[PDB]
Amino acid sequence: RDDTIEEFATYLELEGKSRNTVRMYTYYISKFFEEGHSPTARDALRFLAKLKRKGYSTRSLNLVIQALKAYFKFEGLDSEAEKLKTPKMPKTLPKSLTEEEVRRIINAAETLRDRLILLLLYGAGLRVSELCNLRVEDVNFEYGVIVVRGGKGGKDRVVPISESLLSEIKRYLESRNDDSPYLFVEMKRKRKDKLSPKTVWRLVKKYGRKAGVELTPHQLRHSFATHMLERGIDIRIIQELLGHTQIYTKVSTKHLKEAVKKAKLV
Amino acid sequence: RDDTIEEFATYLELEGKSRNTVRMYTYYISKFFEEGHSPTARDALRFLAKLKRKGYSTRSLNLVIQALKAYFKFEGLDSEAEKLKTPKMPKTLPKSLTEEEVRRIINAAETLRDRLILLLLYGAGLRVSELCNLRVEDVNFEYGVIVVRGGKGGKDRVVPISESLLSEIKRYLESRNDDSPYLFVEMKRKRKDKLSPKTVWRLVKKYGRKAGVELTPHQLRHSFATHMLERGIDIRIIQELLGHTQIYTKVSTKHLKEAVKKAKLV
Ligand SMILES: [Cl-]
Ligand SMILES: [Cl-]
Repeated sequence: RDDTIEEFATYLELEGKSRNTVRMYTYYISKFFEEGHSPTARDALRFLAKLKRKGYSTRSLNLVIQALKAYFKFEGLDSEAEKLKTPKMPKTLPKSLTEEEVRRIINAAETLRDRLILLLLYGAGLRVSELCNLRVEDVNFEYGVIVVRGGKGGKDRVVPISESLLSEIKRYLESRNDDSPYLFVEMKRKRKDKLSPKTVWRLVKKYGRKAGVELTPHQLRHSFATHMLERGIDIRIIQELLGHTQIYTKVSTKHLKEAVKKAKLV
Repeated sequence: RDDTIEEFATYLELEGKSRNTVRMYTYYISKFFEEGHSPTARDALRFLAKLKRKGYSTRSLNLVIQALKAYFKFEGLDSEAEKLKTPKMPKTLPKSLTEEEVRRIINAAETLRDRLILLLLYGAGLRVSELCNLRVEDVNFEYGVIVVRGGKGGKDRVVPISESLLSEIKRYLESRNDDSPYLFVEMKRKRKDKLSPKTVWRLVKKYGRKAGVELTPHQLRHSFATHMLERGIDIRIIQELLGHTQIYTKVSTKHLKEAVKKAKLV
């Protein structure tokens, strides 16, 4: 019942936690279960915002959050554990890009590899790391989708793509003399390892310049968002395709079909 | 050369970083490369402790650390990236346990599963999470070792074990009607999932009480350390076996043989 919390505290002592932090965590954890909250990511938040309205600092909230998170790891509930991430400060973004601009950026590609990167980042709206990490095995030709591996503690995801894109991928894969798992690779002294985010970033500004726009990888993911919506795709599916509980997969390949996104330039 | 850093900053803006934090990171990163330091975990530290001796706060150092770490992820150098962890505050531990005490704790086991847990935590000195996560595939009967999977960003490791221990494992595995990957499992409504750290902790106090000692999982890993050394095994190998650049594997199985650790009680 409570002897657990005594144990949780020494747990933290041994993980190198400061005896005052331990004091604090233990404090809030006890309080949490005193209310009657249950060991989930929902009751965490329904406990946290009560504090917020009661007037608690940001550093104070951040601490409570991380206290709960550490506890969940201890209970072993690692599902509920990563759900608790302190939502990032939302920035406003540059104006969304147009079809004309996207066309000019795509068409600026020196190589097919570069082209496929751009086309994926936008036609599939990938994050830079999803891209940097996407293993070629995840390009599923039978269903005509990319599977975007769920990251450190996220969820797997399935982005349908066109035959046109699936074609260029084949063409490009045929052309690959290496044993690297990854869809994209950069040449080094150590021939053929994985892309960094720096590299995607360098590469995106390159073509951004040639097509005459100050550009970033995100700008492509975001125009994906915008245009999917301009086309008349309900915001929820788009919010599905993008990641960030009615889901489907033959509807995704269907609605992404009607969008004709990538096709409307290649 | 430097246009990278401009890009690194917007990188952080988009990851939701505060424009002042970005100011700071960028500040220190520039400074780092101004010295002439090279993008590694070593020159990070040879840069950090210079600051420390120049008088920089803890929160100030922690910030610089995390600035570099974020940058490395961006360069894609994820090798050097996790090497930089701010070393945990070292606690002093309870007095090391004796052979007699270890025997009494082992022998207190209700079930074979419980016994094997205790015997591993001590005879193999595992961390609680290494234990909670060890997949049964990693029990290598041909070489007579456990392979301890390197964690989130650590390194794989190989702990030799006795035939006696390898025996009980077989016996116990024969007795397993489930399809869970893991060497140890706990019964729930959701029959046969993985152990939490709470569970190992509950279980260790149980047998700790029966044998009459206030005990923790770490106390077992630590007595492993002590006794390996009492026996005359050079501290470096022990420091190898434990994890936390001359390495070997037929020397580990050899020296761990001479220790007769587990044998000296079962
Ligand atoms: Cl279809
Ligand atoms: Cl041997």
